[PDB]
Amino acid sequence: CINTYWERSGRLAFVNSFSMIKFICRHLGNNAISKEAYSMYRKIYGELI
Amino acid sequence: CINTYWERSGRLAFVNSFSMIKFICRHLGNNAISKEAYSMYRKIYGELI
Repeated sequence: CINTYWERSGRLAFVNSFSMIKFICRHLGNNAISKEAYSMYRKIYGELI
Repeated sequence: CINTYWERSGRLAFVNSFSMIKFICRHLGNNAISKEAYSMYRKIYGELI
């Protein structure tokens, strides 16, 4: 889901709820997801901290 | 490990221990490790000195 929504359109997904954000930060981090989107996902949690 | 972590993300590994920094600076200065990530270790050692 995230990979396609990021490649086709210049946006990141699942910004709707906090639990999905915490998990996508946590369990994800494999090569499978693009790092360009992934650092943008991490920065949200960093700002919350 | 260092080549994979630098290419997976624009960050360098083994930054924790000074011994590992001295090893990455001493050996591994040939083409085996990526040039850009090695320049960081050179800059760290140079700043220390």
